[PDB]
Amino acid sequence: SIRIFPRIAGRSYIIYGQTSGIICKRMEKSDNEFVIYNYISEHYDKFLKKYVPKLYGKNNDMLLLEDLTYNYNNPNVMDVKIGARKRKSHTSGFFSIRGYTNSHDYKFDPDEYLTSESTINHIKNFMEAGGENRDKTKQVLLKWIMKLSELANDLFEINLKFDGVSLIFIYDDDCSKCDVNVVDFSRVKLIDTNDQMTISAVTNLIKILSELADNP
Ligand SMILES: O=P(O)(O)O[C@H]1[C@H](OP(=O)(O)O)[C@@H](OP(=O)(O)O)[C@H](O)[C@@H](O)[C@@H]1OP(=O)(O)O
Ligand SMILES: Nc1ncnc2c1ncn2[C@@H]1O[C@H](COP(=O)(O)OP(=O)(O)O)[C@@H](O)[C@H]1O
Ligand SMILES: [Mg+2]
Ligand SMILES: [Mg+2]
Repeated sequence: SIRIFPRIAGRSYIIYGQTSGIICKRMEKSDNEFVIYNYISEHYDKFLKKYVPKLYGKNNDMLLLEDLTYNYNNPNVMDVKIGARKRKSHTSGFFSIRGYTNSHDYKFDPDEYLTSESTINHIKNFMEAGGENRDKTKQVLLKWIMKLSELANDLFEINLKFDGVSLIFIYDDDCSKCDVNVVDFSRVKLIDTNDQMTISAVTNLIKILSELADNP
């Protein structure tokens, strides 16, 4: 009666909660992810409310988090790592696509270093389940750009190093609903300045999505 959550990337044990709208993520290595949710909650509460799934509680080593997929009939999900990797450089220069819904169909490989063209093509791949209605897909891109724009603006005033953090892009097959949020705070660190490397990941994504929203 344990139901494994269909992650798109990561190595962490994630299960469905025993009740609706909750997933349980195991803190495998340390409780640093909980320490960081609590720090952001006390120092950057606005950031937490706008950009981050709700943390409802802790049970031993499990975080009870808002299921970002819960309100969707046919969610498509993409995990894009915008914070630094442990040692390796990013597969797309400023960020790494770690996975998306149906990526096996397009021979996506998270180990593969990509050109600009292949990066753009993988984001186009992720958008294909959104069907042939250009106005509807454009509105999904424009809503993502609206929220990433405000995130990149707000990041200038946040003194955290967002190591390992991902953007979770979600849209419904019908293109009636979409969202992007920040997840995975296990390696976030306190620092004296803002994280310019993470801000460049977001502004590069805003550039790519803008080209897609505008193409003829
Ligand atoms: O740092 P990166 O991008 O190398 O990602 C590495 C992850 O670190 P983070 O998710 O914190 O960045 C590791 O997670 P944690 O020990 O933190 O669970 C994960 O287990 C590795 O498989 C992954 O290596 P890769 O995907 O490159 O084979
Ligand atoms: N709150 C959430 N709601 C829905 N899916 C989530 C949520 N948090 C994580 N995920 C899913 O789990 C995957 C891994 O999440 P993440 O927190 O990055 O774990 P890890 O620390 O193991 O990398 C994401 O790619 C996404 O598919
Ligand atoms: Mg992660
Ligand atoms: Mg992690």
